[PDB]
Amino acid sequence: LNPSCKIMTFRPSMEEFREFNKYLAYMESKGAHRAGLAKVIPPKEWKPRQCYDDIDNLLIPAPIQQMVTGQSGLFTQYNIQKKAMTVKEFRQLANSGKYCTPRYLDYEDLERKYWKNLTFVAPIYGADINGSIYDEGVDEWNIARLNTVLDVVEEECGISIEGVNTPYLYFGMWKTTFAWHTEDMDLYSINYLHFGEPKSWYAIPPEHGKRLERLAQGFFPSSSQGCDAFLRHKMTLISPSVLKKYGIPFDKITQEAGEFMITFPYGYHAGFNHGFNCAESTNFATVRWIDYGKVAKLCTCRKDMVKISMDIFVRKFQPDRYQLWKQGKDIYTIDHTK
Ligand SMILES: CCc1c(C)nc2c(C#N)c[nH]n2c1=O
Ligand SMILES: [Cl-]
Ligand SMILES: [Cl-]
Ligand SMILES: [Cl-]
Ligand SMILES: [Cl-]
Ligand code: NI
Ligand SMILES: [Zn+2]
Repeated sequence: LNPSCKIMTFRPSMEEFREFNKYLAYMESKGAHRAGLAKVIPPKEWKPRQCYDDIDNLLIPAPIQQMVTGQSGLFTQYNIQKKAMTVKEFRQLANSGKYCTPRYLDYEDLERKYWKNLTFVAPIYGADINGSIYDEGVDEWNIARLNTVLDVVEEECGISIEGVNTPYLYFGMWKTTFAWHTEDMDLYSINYLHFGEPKSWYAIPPEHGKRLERLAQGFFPSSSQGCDAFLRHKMTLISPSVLKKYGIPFDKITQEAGEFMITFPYGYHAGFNHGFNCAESTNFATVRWIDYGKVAKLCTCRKDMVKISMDIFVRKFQPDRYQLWKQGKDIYTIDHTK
């Protein structure tokens, strides 16, 4: 039941690893979702790509320079768009003295340096690049074709998933940040770190996610006035020192190359890259997600934010609740421990 809500790490055998959907069910049966985030280390024999050398030639169309402002563990970011550059050029930039990882003793030391140096040199990243870099034919844990409930309603029912169930690439360098957020529509996500330096993650248990929202609303009241769901803008940073000071439960873990991270519905997460790296990610859903999607607090202020109609999911997977839901009478409190 994982009542401590701590981030679990799973080490499946190849036999266990072959079927992603069965293994995810197993992870939740052990309470992994209560932490908001879990790590899966594949068996050492498994490789999604035999050789990454040709990824050097991949063009990053719109590299982003991350501009962070603030102090005392509380920051907002904005983005400056740079001219396109290849992965090779990006790697050379990341490894240059201006941008490279500092010397550090251990991951805790590096974390301290991250939070102390956020407002000096602005790092650069590539994100939301369409595509997968798995080899063709890889049938296990293939982020481009996970066969979850999102794919069912798209293929069988003709429902638009708004591109959320397709793969994206992220190229990181030292100090590049992903700000606090849940996924679009409070979906799951899966993240594979193909190569390079690690990625550190913070996660808040879903059963405490409202506490993070209230804390952020108190510290960013202008942001909050402008959008009920302003954390979805992915521009808000809050250090673990601030979380500790206000008693918000959280956990932290570092993802190494070759490891998966799964985020769970309404699992707030944030983090940073240690150095040059490449990750691939997508969103997905299970039936347990549907009650989260029905209640997800959506971005008020900008018109093109991702919105998936929940009607098909209730109709097909919650038939006994469908008419009550459309009546506006399907009122409930989610039990995150279930
Ligand atoms: C800094 C690039 C980047 C972004 C924007 N988002 C994430 C992410 C999530 N969620 C996990 N890594 N990651 C990134 O590296
Ligand atoms: Cl240094
Ligand atoms: Cl630094
Ligand atoms: Cl929010
Ligand atoms: Cl994603
Ligand atoms: Ni995310
Ligand atoms: Zn908004």
